[PDB]
Amino acid sequence: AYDVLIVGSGPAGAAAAIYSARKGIRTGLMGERFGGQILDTVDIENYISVPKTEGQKLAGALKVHVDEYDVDVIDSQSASKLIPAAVEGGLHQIETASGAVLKARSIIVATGAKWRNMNVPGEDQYRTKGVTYCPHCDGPLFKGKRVAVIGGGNSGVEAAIDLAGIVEHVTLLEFAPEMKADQVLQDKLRSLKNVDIILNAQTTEVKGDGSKVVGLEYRDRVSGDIHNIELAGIFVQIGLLPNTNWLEGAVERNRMGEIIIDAKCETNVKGVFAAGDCTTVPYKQIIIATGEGAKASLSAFDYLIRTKTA
Ligand SMILES: Cc1cc2nc3c(=O)[nH]c(=O)nc-3n(C[C@H](O)[C@H](O)[C@H](O)COP(=O)(O)OP(=O)(O)OC[C@H]3O[C@@H](n4cnc5c(N)ncnc54)[C@H](O)[C@@H]3O)c2cc1C
Repeated sequence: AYDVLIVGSGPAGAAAAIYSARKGIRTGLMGERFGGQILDTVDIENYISVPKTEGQKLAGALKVHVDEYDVDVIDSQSASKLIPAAVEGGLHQIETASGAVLKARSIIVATGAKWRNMNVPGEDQYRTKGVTYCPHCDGPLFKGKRVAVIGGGNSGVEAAIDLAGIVEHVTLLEFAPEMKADQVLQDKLRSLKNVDIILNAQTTEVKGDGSKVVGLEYRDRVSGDIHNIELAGIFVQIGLLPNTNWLEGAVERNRMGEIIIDAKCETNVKGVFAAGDCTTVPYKQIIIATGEGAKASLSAFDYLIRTKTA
């Protein structure tokens, strides 16, 4: 029985583990792959105080930092169910897909999320070489270049507006006959001179020169006609899917599947906290996730000292 069991080992979970183990408590960190989303990216220029680093290096540094403390790091395990303590102060349980069950006085869920993919040939090949899922992260890299934003929800429309102020031209492709973003965002986007919006648009292929992106092919869903666009960057903003369906019925979630948390990262279940992209935190970034993990760790500690075991 851990004093705290952190589920997910991306930036948020790692931060939580460091904060928890620093208090000398029995700390477990169970995740599918240490490092989380940062493992698939290269250049990171917004991890505050570090002008430039990369995913591999950063995940490595996160592991070293976690290993400076007494943390039981469990890797390649997926939480499949949360069994809330039946009685106040009782142990919470995390079951795994592999068939194990772990017990803990407090839980910190930090399972992150998955950005939906275009699922087209060329997408994988060009990830980090023009295909990007983060406007906040890579916007600064496209000055003077043409780019596309895939997705017409708030995230995509905001991203297109954001990029339009930095890049040469932006083309937003919306799968549906209409964008779902708030009207104010739609009006703002449509008012920009260096932006063109394509509705009923389904991307079909990412084209590159063997090294980086050079274009995008898509299909018009109404006519079925195929079209091409020249560009250097493709920002995929279809949607974010929090890794939280396994918690269905155990902890409240908002309409987007994000775990509902208050400022202290507390869920509706006492002793169960959550941090990072899997929560209702409004923005999804490494530095934001790390700060949240620290908060959740501190709240879990406060919970432990305020509640009597069993
Ligand atoms: C390609 C890419 C590039 C990015 N570049 C930047 C950047 O430059 N700067 C920036 O600030 N942000 C960037 N981000 C976003 C940033 O990586 C995330 O906001 C950050 O990693 C979120 O941290 P997290 O811990 O909340 O979750 P995540 O990193 O997602 O990690 C959650 C971890 O939990 C695991 N997990 C999931 N389900 C379970 C389960 N049931 N049981 C156990 N473990 C589970 C996940 O597989 C993962 O390893 C990028 C994201 C992507 C996808």
